[PDB]
Amino acid sequence: AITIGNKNDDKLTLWTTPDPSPNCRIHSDNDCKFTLVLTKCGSQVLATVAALAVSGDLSSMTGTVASVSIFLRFDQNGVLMENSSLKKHYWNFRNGNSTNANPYTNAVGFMPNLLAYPKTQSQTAKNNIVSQVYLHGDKTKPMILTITLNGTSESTETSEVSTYSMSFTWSWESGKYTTETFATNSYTFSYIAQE
Amino acid sequence: AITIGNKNDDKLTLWTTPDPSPNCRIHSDNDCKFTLVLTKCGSQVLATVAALAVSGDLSSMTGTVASVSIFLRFDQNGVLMENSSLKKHYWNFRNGNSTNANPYTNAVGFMPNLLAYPKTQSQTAKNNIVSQVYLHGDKTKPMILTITLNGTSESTETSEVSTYSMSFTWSWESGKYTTETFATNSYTFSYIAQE
Amino acid sequence: AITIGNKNDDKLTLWTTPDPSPNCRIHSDNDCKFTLVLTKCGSQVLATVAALAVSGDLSSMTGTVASVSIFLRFDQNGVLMENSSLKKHYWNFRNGNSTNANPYTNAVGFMPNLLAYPKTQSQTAKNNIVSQVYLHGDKTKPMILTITLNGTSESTETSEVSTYSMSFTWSWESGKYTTETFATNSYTFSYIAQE
Repeated sequence: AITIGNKNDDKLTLWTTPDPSPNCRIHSDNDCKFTLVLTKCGSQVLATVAALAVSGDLSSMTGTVASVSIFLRFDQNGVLMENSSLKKHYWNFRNGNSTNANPYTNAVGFMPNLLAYPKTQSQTAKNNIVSQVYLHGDKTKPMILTITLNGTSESTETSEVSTYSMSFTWSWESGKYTTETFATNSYTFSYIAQE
Repeated sequence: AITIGNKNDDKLTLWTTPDPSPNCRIHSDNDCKFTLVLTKCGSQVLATVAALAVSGDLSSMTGTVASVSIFLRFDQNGVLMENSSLKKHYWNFRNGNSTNANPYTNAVGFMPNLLAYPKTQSQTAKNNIVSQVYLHGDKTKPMILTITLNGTSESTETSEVSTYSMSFTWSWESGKYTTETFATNSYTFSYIAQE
Repeated sequence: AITIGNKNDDKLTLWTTPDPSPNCRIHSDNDCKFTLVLTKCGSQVLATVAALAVSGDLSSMTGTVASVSIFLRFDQNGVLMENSSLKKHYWNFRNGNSTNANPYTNAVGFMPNLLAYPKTQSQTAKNNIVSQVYLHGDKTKPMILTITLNGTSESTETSEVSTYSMSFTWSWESGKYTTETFATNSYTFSYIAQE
């Protein structure tokens, strides 16, 4: 027998699990299944992200703005902070198709590099990754995905100041898609790691 | 001397070779040179894909639908099945710029994760990766590339039921590009691996 | 304590540093901060690229063509040649957030595969990666990014004939963006490596 592709270092994956139960808030608690897989590839992190609403249509989860934003804040050790859209319970390194039972204490190797992507309140172009994507994979329902690395995705709130952060913001033309269910296609990106 | 980038584990690449001879069927046998390189990066597979028609223009390789679809079906061990667009001969792990002479018997580490991307006849958004691409790199000739992971790309045909699968479907506006030669730009994507 | 993502082989990264000082020429010396990080992932290189003008607006750095091109030429050992937009000083393998003090002498493992992407004066589709991107991440200011691998990005100039090469060309509608500052979002791509 010849087995190929049989090397997979569990500590080089940080993920929500590949098939998360409701684990994220867009507008209301647990109204979204947010899938995010981060794989460390030396000085870069290779990532795949997907989001699925589970509690209603877009009008029910948006205010007056035609956007959905999911933000992740991390402390100086790369640990997920409470002021994040994503719940911490099943955000950890890999164990099979789940997370390891012991929470990580340092994930700085997965954080966006602060020299490449500084903390700032300015919309520095390099801090963002911006692409046209499609709601439900439908060519007639375009959206813009803006990933922010550190920068404007950082929290500055008193007592909950993040060191690293990333946000995922899908935006579209005002007035459109109010009766649609929010569901994105899998999307690949990479970023420079802090270490 | 200082040599960098000099680590390349042959068993962590599964490919058509980087420069395949005609090895794929879109409409007729061997009418396409399909290049696909899968590199295992822990829990994700990093991939680059390109397609080139070698036997005629789009009108000669399409029916009444403005699309080209290339599908790969794999058994429970990740071995390529006969009901695939791609020929098996030169689909294997790497040996220089070619394939190793001994066919793999297990490539489950390169297969799309079934929990992330289930088998289904529904068009689940997460199972797909959808992007606007350009025929011949021409901005005036857009197409939509839809990559399907498991899901609707799976075969359910009696005696040829796949366990894993992926499809690549380029689609465009009906009536356009009939006299063009099908040739795509290299395209990068990643997906969550089964193990 | 449990530290994850703590493996990073310095020799598997070739970069401009994550936060380069002016190190590139678009129209005039050092008028651009060009960030490029290449990470070797077996038979593929995973890359992230960003560009920022530091000396003026687009009208000041373009002629009669609505494009910006940044080209990298490499010799047979993968060493950066003088006929490149990018300066050589801080183009090397990693040392922390900087480059190692000793210049590499061989980086063929990071070069675009010549069988996949041949040297040619024809615009072969597979040699290119072509995507719609946005100036300053603004949906109303689209551009086309065309990455060329070997192919038409190769230099053929007497005495400065490259073996490998890559170019990054952003193009847009003639007459637009003359008063804008050139600043791109981070962009991810991969390509097949020579070895």
